[PDB]
Amino acid sequence: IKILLHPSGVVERCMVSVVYNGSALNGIWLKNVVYCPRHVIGKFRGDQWTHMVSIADCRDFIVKCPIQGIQLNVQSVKMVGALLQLTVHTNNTATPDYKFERLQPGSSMTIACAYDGIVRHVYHVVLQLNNLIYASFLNGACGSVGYTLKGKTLYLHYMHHIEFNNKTHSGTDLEGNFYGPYVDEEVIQQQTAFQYYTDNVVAQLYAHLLTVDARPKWLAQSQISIEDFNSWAANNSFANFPCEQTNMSYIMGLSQTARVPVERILNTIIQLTTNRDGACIMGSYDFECDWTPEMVYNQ
Amino acid sequence: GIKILLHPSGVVERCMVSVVYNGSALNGIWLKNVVYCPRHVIGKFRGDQWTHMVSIADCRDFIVKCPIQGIQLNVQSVKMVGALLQLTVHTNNTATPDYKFERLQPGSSMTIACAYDGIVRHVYHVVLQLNNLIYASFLNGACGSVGYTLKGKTLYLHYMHHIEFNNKTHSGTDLEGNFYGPYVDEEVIQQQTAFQYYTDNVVAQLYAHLLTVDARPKWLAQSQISIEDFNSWAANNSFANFPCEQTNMSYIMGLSQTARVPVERILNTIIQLTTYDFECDWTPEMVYN
Ligand SMILES: *C(=N)[C@H](C[C@@H]1CCNC1=O)NC(=O)[C@@H]1[C@@H]2[C@H](CN1C(=O)[C@@H](NS(C)(=O)=O)C(C)(C)C)C2(C)C
Ligand SMILES: *C(=N)[C@H](C[C@@H]1CCNC1=O)NC(=O)[C@@H]1[C@@H]2[C@H](CN1C(=O)[C@@H](NS(C)(=O)=O)C(C)(C)C)C2(C)C
Repeated sequence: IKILLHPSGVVERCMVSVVYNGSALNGIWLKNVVYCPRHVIGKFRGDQWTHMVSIADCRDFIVKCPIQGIQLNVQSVKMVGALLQLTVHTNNTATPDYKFERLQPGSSMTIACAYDGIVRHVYHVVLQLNNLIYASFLNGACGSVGYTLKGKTLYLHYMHHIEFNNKTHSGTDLEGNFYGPYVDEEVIQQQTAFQYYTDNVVAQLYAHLLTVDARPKWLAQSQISIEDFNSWAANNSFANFPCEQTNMSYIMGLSQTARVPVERILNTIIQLTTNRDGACIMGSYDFECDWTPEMVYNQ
Repeated sequence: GIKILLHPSGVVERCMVSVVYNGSALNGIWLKNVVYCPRHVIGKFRGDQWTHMVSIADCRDFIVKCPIQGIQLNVQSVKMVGALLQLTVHTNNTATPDYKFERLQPGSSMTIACAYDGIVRHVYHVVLQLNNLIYASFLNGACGSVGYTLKGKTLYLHYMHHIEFNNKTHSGTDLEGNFYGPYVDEEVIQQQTAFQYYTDNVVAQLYAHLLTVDARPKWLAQSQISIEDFNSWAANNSFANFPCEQTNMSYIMGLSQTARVPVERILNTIIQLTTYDFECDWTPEMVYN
């Protein structure tokens, strides 16, 4: 039915603010380490970072965890990828069992968008095939993390770095490596041509059949084979179906509930490109990659 | 010296099993009570045919043997996960190590344990290319071979082999059942992602050359080029933006010091050299350590 976000409680208790000679962004504080974007110390390019971090004064890092009221102190500074690993005196007692998991495109995460070390908004996002997320950030939002939760463990996937004029956003995983070829420099950077995550677009139409209307007038009458669709997809900015073989279990499940084979869904996608004419599907006027098959099937 | 390093196959060898089904012979790996093998052992199917055709496959037809342990296994249930079959068998594998199913990012290296009839016959090294293919070596009956790495006591499975394409590229899934790239286990010609050089690895191999063979060869560029200037050239010349992996800069900057050649000269050498070639088989982590 709905777009589900993971509860932001564990992340709020670990957020901190990091300020360095005027530049201010967010960090996350797990055990005795604070992870924050490296450009808090300056807007350097290429291979300048190794030297500038090595001469960075640990005393110029003013770090405070506001929801815990305590102000931290940086003992050592280490660059790990495009992130800084500020080792601090105190161990965070709120640190959960966590894991640094890299996202593959087409997966979802909750964004805990923070300012001055406090979470202000949480929203849903899916890593696109251009390795960008379509999010919402203002100045000082860098260091905001994307995360998911399985049982007790906090699965951190993302830390925010860059906004690209088209309201796309880019960052690293928590290991410090970017998604895609983007880097933390204030320049125009070439972008991958947008391509739909077909598995998720299929999940959008199925979610519509399951909660809004089981027989919409735009639902195609005829089927198209997966193979015929994949031939059309290569010329129409749709990824090869299925993008992920594991999504087929969920997609076959949704077809059984909706009593609509995925061949009708794929053919509806082809027809919609020529005649959606403003149809609102699952509450959007777009093709949305926010609905993953797993979230639609499980809920 | 500096060599291409591979991981010992012994841990993989003791879990390899043969899987035969109605005259089709593949390999599989036996972890705990589950044998993981490619699903096309039951037949050549396309699209969404797989789910139904798997559900009608009688497990008595899955003849599974462990040749090194002398065991024959009896499959009890069959589950398709992604493009892989999960055959639950009665016996637990006493040789199951601590293992993890880790997905591989392009540019990384792994060791292939090339197997036939459930026996590892060859071991060799590959690097996942940016087109999401490995350039390996497989014959009929090698599907089920695994690519892996080791850290300590843990076996990190990354790859199970499925397909060979006309231009001697090979594609498969991870151990969770999802393919690398847009390729699928169907006997048709499939479009391939255009090739792109993993620049971090091309830089690692050139440094490896300056560290063992000829320090300062004559085809080294005399002048530096900017990282930023290289990346503008790279976008038009089939090289990935540098750095491919930000964590590789630690290794690469360390290589640049002992080689006493800045990375800006390596990059400008890469540009001048452009006249499977200039390979991406050396990762900076391997050369540096
Ligand atoms: C970190 N807090 C910000 C987040 C930005 C601010 C506006 N919306 C966001 O999401 N990141 C930056 O300020 C980042 C920093 C400097 C320039 N930069 C950008 O994202 C810029 N975009 S770009 C790469 O196209 O020039 C811009 C114009 C400030 C949004 C560096 C890359 C170091
Ligand atoms: C599994 N054991 C094989 C490995 C192959 C055999 C030759 N070298 C290899 O790496 N895989 C297959 O036989 C695989 C199976 C059938 C067709 N197929 C292929 O790899 C074929 N290539 S393709 C997709 O381009 O037609 C070929 C011609 C046999 C090499 C299916 C995809 C189900």
